[PDB]
Amino acid sequence: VSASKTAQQLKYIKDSIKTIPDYPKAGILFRDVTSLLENPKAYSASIELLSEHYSESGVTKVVGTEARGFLFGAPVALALGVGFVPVRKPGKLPRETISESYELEYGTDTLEIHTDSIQPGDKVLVVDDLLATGGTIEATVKLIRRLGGEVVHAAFIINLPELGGEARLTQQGIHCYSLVSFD
Amino acid sequence: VSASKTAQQLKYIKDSIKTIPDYPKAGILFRDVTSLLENPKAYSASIELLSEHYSESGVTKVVGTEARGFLFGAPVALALGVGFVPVRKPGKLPRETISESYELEYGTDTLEIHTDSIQPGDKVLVVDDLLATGGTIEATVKLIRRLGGEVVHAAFIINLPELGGEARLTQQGIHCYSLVSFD
Ligand code: NA
Ligand code: NA
Repeated sequence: VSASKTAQQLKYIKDSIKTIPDYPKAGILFRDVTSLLENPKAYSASIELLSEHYSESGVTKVVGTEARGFLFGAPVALALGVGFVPVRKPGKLPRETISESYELEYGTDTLEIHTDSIQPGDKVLVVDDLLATGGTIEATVKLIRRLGGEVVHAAFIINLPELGGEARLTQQGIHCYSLVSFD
Repeated sequence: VSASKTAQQLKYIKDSIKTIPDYPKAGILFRDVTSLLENPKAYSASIELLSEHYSESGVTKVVGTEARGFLFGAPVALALGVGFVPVRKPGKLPRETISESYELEYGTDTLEIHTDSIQPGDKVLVVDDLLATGGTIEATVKLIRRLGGEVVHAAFIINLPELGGEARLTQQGIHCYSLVSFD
């Protein structure tokens, strides 16, 4: 596709995301991916661009974190013809799990994954809506690699590179692909 | 499709869901839809059967509740070519919302929806993974109807009719379609 037509599609996706001022607090801008979800053309385009980007990568599994990550991961898995494996806050997955901690602003939290859902060999794509500090993604990577899965790719709708996520993931050997970014 | 072949596909979907004994507590059986998600054939079939069921219904919007509902709702929206509108626990949606309470075992909780995402005219399908007591779905319906959307359909992967969900939704004029059910 011509750079003209690719730019028009990427712009249509970016213009579909709303910017909310002073949310969650004063002096913070919040990029709301829900306006993208309600526009079938923008939502379907975002899934196409993500899935196509990895169509030759030999991905065997897609992992997305709860909750907004499920919105992009699971359609990407469907588009690639591969299973989808959720990573969840603790006590939600019923079968045997492993766990990893991560930092929040005011405390720590954990993510879990089903131990039976990743096995040695698997080539795992991580998908999430937004890359900010990268802490949940760094935890997820650890989870996947502990179960013997290989992960070198993470994909997002939005990157906020100033929050350091992309730079942190790079340190773990993760290449990040984001449809759009903001300052 | 022949009743033979339809039964084989529906069986393949049902056999993909695992039954976990004594979860979340003793003497309760938990039906785990994550084993279905990791099987691309079963996951893709479940989306096809849900989307096809409504292909003539004039649906203009799909609503799913956080979090496992996003797993089925959002691919159904994509398959139908319509927007997806999340219903979330409180303080997660950034734009103007309305709210509805529902009962849990030990307390009350609320769900929210973006007021701008449903407008008069809209014909709304609700999708969720599992129909149990139906309290979250009954709240969601109220939300949609308050914004002027019409909702007469809710779709699920799993129905547990003994917990009363299906019977409660019926009282609100909701027809429920579930791929599988358990006792
Ligand atoms: Na494993
Ligand atoms: Na409205």
